[PDB]
Parts: sequence; C-alpha cells; structure tokens
Amino acid sequence: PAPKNLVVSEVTEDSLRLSWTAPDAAFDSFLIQYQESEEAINLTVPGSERSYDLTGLKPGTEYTVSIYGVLGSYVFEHDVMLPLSAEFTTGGH
Repeated sequence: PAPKNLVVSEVTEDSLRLSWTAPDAAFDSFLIQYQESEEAINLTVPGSERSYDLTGLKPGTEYTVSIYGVLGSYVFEHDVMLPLSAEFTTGGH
C-alpha cells in the first residue's frame, strides 16, 4: 500500500506540476519533501490529493522530490528505505 507513478507536467521555468497515484483513502495525508539536488522543504497535503503544483522554483534547475504516504504520525519503513522519489528539471537555461 504505497503511492505510485510520480510524473511531472506543466513544466515552466519556475513551476512543475507533480502527479501521483495511491489507493483510495489509504493514507491520512502525504508528505512531499523536495529540494535542489545537492535546504529541504516539507509540504503536507490531505490524503485525497493526487497532484500538486510546485511553484517558486529556479530556472534550469533539477529538484529531488519525494512523496511519503502518511498513516497517523507514521510512514512505512519500506517507504522510507525506498520512497516514491524522482528528479525533475525546470524549463529555461
């Protein structure tokens, strides 16, 4: 029971739309942790969300984005060892 299929769309020079899949009402919320590949930011959103628009980013920059399904105050040990994770690069130069 995990979030799957992290994809990006609506890529611009300072924004990226993230999208993922998870089984209906399996998690209370998701933790989205991102930073430039190399200070990390933690976003939390309701468990019914399957997309988020990351804004305020730098042009031509690669980010590391991890999404963790949250039950109560917990994340699965498997999901910490192998999170839904990906690098994405903004538009521009």
